[PDB]
Amino acid sequence: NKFDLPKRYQGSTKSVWVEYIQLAAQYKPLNLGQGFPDYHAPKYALNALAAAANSPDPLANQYTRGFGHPRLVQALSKLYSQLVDRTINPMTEVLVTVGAYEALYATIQGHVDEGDEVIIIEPFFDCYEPMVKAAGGIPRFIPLKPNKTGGTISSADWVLDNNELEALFNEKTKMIIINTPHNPLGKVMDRAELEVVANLCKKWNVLCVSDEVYEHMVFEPFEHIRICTLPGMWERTITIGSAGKTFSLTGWKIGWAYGPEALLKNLQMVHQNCVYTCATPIQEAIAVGFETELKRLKSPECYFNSISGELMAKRDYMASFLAEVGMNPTVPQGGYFMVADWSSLDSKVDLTQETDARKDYRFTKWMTKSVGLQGIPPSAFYSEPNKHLGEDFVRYCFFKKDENLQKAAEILRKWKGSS
Amino acid sequence: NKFDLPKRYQGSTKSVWVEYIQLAAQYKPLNLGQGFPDYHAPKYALNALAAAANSPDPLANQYTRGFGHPRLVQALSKLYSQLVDRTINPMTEVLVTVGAYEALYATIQGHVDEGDEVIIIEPFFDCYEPMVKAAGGIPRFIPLKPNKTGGTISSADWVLDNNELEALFNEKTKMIIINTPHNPLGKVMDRAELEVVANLCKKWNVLCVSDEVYEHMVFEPFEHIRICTLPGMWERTITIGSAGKTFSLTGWKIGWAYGPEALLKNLQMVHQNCVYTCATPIQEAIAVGFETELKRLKSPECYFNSISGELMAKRDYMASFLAEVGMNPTVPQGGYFMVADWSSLDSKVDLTQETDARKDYRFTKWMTKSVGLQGIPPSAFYSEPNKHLGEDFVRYCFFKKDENLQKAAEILRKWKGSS
Ligand SMILES: Cc1ncc(COP(=O)(O)O)c(CN[C@@H](CS)C(=O)O)c1O
Repeated sequence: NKFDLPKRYQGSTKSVWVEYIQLAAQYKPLNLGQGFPDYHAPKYALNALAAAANSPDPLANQYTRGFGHPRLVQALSKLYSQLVDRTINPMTEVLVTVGAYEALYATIQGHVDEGDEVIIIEPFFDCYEPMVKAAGGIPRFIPLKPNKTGGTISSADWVLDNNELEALFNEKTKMIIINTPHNPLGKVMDRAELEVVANLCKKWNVLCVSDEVYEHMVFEPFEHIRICTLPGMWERTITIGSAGKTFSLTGWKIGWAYGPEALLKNLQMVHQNCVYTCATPIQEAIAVGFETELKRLKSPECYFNSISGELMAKRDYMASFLAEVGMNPTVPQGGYFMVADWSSLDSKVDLTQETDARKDYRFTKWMTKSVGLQGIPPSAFYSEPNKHLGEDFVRYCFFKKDENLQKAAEILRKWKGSS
Repeated sequence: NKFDLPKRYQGSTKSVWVEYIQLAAQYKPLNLGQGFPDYHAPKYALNALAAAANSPDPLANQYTRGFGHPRLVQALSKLYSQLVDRTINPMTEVLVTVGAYEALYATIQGHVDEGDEVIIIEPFFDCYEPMVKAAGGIPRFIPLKPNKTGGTISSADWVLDNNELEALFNEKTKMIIINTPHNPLGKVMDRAELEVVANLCKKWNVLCVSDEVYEHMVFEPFEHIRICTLPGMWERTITIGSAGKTFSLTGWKIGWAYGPEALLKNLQMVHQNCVYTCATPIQEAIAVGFETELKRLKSPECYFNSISGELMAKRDYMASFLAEVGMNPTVPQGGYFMVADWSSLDSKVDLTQETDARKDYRFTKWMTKSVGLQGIPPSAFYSEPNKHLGEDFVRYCFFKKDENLQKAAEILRKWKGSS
């Protein structure tokens, strides 16, 4: 008891991640659970890391500026200044962090004090709730729910109850966390939903935290819209991005938070006495990535532009083979995850020997063991009392080699064909 | 007022690093301030990061294991198992972190709760105090004090009051943090000194956090001795290392904590909801760097063995010109920093145009701007009540090319002028 966790980690769980990493190592299924590319990222980013390691400058591999590598943050402000259509100060309005993860951490620790209520949308990215709780905050959850059922559906169909949302704000609301494009639904919030959240933030003096890591992977004909761009919102928005999702190099763990300096000062105090600085040769390589892209921004071969169409064909392909097998897929407006409703297969599969509390866990582990195809359970992304809303579903990642996609389609075809 | 620093970050100011790194960026001095080499680190490690970037393995640049890169944790287990003369589980008893900075953070946040007292030896590495306060703990300081006044002196002369150490230990004491080799002094703790701490931790059931980043930098004839290897000490010690210091790649920001699984589980939990995981290619490169050195642990060519000999000459050179000039240098037993009392020279400097409240701050600023040589003020390593003890000193880094140690002697020699 003496050396037990401090109180502020009451509800403290292992991530669903570990146990599925262990299951995939044991049975070696066709793995649709990892939210990263089967195959290699754009070379030029990669080449830049090799160049920074090989650099003739002795300081390329020594400590860099704590709030962001200079060359890094100059490029960030260039890219974002054009997209948010104001000039972002690279030195005071941009903070570089150990992924979008540590950006989320600096923000939540910097702006959530004991008892502040933070509004979270379900299904949530996994870190959201434990970070709120560790900061002494109180989570307030509200789920996105399909406004239809059967085949045949879009991530725009998953919506909040507007009245519910409204009643969740009061003079105790410190913060709201919105994630768009949404993990794992793929829902890209349209102007009116953003407008809804914006109008509630202004009323209630709430800080909006905008997790825009999949900013660049919105599918035609949908469009990504930043909430820090809406009226009066700049002053009350921290927007978060990630190099790992921007350049498909998730093992690089560099991200950023941008916003007014008044909001960012809070992150800085947390950051300097948490990690202090980030890796120089990686930030250097990302700065050269951004510089390569900044030269050809309007151009189709810009990775920010190209990546949508690269994914879309796999998006469409997966939605097809999952519908073929008897699921109803939610077609994502953006990103690379797909949520599919498998419940009409529940009479065709034997979950008897599966011991998890939740049926999506049973189903997704049975599928690994029985036919060698791994997905992830969406109920791991809900607050205990709402877990029932994710049990009919499964999460698959389609950022995969065309041949591995085709193998998943026939593992499923041949499972159905007999049964 | 809504968006003020939360209570636990109340009275938070920018660190000396955010301030002096920005100072160094401004006036372009000879930088003997923050610790890093101004010349290349081992070529085998730099080559290993280039290879990891260029790897045909498409997992090389994607997420790795959250508690540490499998290949890395194994190498760290192989080495420290030899060094602690026991079998360290790479899986449960090692955590890779973002520098020793996060290893200290995940330790403090994982083991300090509201009202828990922590013993911090002055002058302390400046992160320790604000981290205990962010975790809700009460720091209790004790100064090390030189026992002779000429000269020149050794860092072994800087000693603790044994009665006044004992006094600090009570039922509320959760944690004591020792740093050996010591920053800023270079003090390596002998067996009596570590036994003195060890016995008191065993008597009051306290947790010893051993920050040993400079473990490979002990000069002859002194020796690095690990506190966890003392009797009954393993079950109550977390030992921290850093690849920035082991390999002289400070811009890599990779460190570790090893200790019993019971005490490490707390850390894993903090790491998990902070950054989640660390850079894959960097950890891969550090793993190969250990695999190289493991093959030759007793070779003069081994960097763990070569680096002392390399720094000792630089340390003797620096101690020589600092003394020569009028300063009273403390000659360090390990590491690459040197404290010198510069107060014999306050008639020979003009601090009247510096804004800082502490004299060593004014001193080190004036030197940077006026003569082009940067050091670091030691009062930044003292608790407020005892900052008067660091005012007369200056900390330099002798981890440089001879030509820049000469450039620095030449700056002091001419600045010594005739007045
Ligand atoms: C005693 C001690 N403990 C932990 C660290 C941090 O290591 P990282 O791996 O870089 O995070 C350092 C790094 N020293 C720099 C501060 S940035 C200096 O004082 O010159 C240290 O001296």
